[PDB]
Amino acid sequence: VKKFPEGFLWGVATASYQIEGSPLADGAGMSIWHTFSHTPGNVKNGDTGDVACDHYNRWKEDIEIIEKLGVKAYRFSISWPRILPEGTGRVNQKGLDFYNRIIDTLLEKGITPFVTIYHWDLPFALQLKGGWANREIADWFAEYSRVLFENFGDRVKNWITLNEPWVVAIVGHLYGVHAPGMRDIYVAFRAVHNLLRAHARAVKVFRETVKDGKIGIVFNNGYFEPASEIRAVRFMHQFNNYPLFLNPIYRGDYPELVLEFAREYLPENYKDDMSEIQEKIDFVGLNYYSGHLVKFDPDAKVSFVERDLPKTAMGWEIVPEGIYWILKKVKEEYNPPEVYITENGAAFDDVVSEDGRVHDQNRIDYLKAHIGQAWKAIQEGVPLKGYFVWSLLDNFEWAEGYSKRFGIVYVDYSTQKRIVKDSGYWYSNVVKNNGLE
Ligand SMILES: OC[C@@H]1[C@@H](O)[C@H](O)[C@@H](O)c2nnnn21
Repeated sequence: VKKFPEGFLWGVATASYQIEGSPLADGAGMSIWHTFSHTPGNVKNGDTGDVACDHYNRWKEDIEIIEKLGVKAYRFSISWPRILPEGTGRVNQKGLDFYNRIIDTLLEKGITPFVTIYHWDLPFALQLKGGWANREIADWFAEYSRVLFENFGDRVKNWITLNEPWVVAIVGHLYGVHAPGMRDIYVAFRAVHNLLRAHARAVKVFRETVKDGKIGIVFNNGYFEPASEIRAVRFMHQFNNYPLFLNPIYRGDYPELVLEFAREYLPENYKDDMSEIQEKIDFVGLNYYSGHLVKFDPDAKVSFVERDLPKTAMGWEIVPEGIYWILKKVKEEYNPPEVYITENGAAFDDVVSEDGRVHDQNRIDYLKAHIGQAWKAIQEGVPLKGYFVWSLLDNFEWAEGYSKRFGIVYVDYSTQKRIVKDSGYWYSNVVKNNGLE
């Protein structure tokens, strides 16, 4: 058997734009994901978050599912433009009311809320003012965070400033694959820097407003292996993984190989901001899904090498040992006081069998192998306090639309019916047992 520590927090995770629908209901302003997905060509099949899982209406049923599964924590995000429709200034009470009901319901049911302040649905109004490219976003984000803290901090005691700032910056502003859909490397590195500044101002406000809670930040991470006999791997870790942000937070500068590649793209006097960026955080959240084989390639000087390994429906190679590696590595590099795995999961081509069930043994195998590796890191002294499955529900998978199903609960979009998958049942047992067997 593999038993986890007493009080270990087993959770599931979602994000507002991916599940809620009703993006313009009750006075909400448009987000950049609304306008991006409504632009032809940006999302597969022309899919948008207009309806999604209809969680905006079905939230109580969904939380009742979390409760019934015995899951102990729910990580969800708040839509900024539901709360401040123009990004700054006016606060929308109906937007606050929506999350107030979710929070109170979770608490009544003994489920711990983990709130992600920003999971990519920037107010459109702020994008018109340059969004993450504008230094003033540190102020806008601080003001938004303060509203959340003032309204919810009496009840929510666990906060995440940003989901995956690497993705927000690079995928949104260099690759142009995510909102706001830009391709400018100078803008992308300014977004990196402002994401750190905004995160730090929000932590600063947190210390002044919620003297009894904890706050951290969440990073995407992959397990990069060299295609042979190495520095391309060092570069990928430093750039794509937690070091891009934790080196500033803990050490007051970007990682060495990031500075090699990208110095010319950062603001000239970026070091001036580093003392403020070191604002103390309470925990680090690591997301982890996939591994990659990496070679130097003269034509970021880096390319991936395809491996004959099992893959998910995303085409992502399944490499469970990567979750152990990333957990050991974060301890070794920055020794954060607490770590959470804030996302782990997989997309597979789920179908409802004639028996009414969704037999996703593939997802069970995936989760089991990763949970086992996380257990290993704990035995070796990593202060892992919780693990969150992405996702509770099949949902809007960004530029892939509804074509990729990550839920432990199946959503039939024609009816909005939820069907707990075999993986959901399996996970509920893991949680009940506080581990594997
Ligand atoms: O792509 C699947 C999921 C997304 O749905 C989440 O929104 C995002 O936080 C993430 N990071 N890595 N994998 N994911």
